[PDB]
Amino acid sequence: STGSATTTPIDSLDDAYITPVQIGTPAQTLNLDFDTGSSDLWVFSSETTASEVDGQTIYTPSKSTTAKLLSGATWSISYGDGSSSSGDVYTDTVSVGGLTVTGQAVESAKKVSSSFTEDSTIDGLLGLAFSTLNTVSPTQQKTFFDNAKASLDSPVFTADLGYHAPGTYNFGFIDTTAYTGSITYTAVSTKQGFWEWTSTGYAVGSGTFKSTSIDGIADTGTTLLYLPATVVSAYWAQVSGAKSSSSVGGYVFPCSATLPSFTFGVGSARIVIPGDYIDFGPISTGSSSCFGGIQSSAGIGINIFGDVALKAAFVVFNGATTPTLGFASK
Repeated sequence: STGSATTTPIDSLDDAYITPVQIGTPAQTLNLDFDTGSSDLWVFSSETTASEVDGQTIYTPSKSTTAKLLSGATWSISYGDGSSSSGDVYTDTVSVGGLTVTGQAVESAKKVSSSFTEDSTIDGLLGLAFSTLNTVSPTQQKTFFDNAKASLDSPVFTADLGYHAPGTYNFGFIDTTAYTGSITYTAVSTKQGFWEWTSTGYAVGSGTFKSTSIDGIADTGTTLLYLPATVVSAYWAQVSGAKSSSSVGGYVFPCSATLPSFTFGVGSARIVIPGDYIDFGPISTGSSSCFGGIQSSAGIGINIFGDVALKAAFVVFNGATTPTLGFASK
């Protein structure tokens, strides 16, 4: 089997991408944030505290003839940005782009943190990291990809995120028309539960490539590119007037600037992020200070190849017995 679904930016900045997902019988379609940095499929629901729902579409398990309470199971998650959610668990039929999993754990939110409530466009998350990170207790549950893997034509999914435009998530096949050149594959460590890999270095604009190992994670659920402070300083030094602002929370730059590209290495291959992809717009409406899309990871504990980096590539998440990642230009 295969599946193919379009993923759409939630706003004009590509802050996140939503993909429609059919849950239950008859189908209830919710727009979920596919997140290769986490491993829970959780949704706003008829069980979510009413004051914490503000425009999201909800899953109502009582209206699904295939829903079954997973007795005794609870979940609770906290994300790198400080947001969180928790609740109970149903199993139900879940389909993405024509690919159907029966008995998928659908984690129904009883509580969500304010950042979720305040974003009416995201109805939940669909985690695509390794199932060892799934938070369901006392019986950990499998991700949608883990449940589908054995049925897929090939045990892979691909992320093809658009710049200011829709893109595609495919399951079970590699669309050879979706990229240019070849796909360069690179080793993955699953020891932390992430799609963790080592970039071979970077360049700023037309500058020389610096060969240096940068361990980080491929994370579709993170908006920006978070890298070591040395690398980030080297980038923003090429933008007149750019500076790190403690009060804003990162590097800002004059909105009148033209940003240089940023290149990252994948083995001997190179992925070029155009400068425009690094512009996240005014820090507040009407400001001439703009927020940068490359930020320091120093306060995180891990480097994160988020959407800013991934949208410059066609990315293969290869879930074979020994997982690997592939990157191609497009």
